[PDB]
Amino acid sequence: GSPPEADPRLIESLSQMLSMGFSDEGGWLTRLLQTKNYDIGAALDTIQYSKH
Repeated sequence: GSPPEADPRLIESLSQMLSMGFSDEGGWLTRLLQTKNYDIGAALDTIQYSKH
């Protein structure tokens, strides 16, 4: 399926989480994504925007 090696999700949702200029404020990304259908939409809110 979708392996952590540049897969749609990781190349779409993860990459953007990386190449955007941010990452994981700890070690939740690996989780957030998953719990967010591999989405940055909410991934960001936690990386540096959890107050909007």
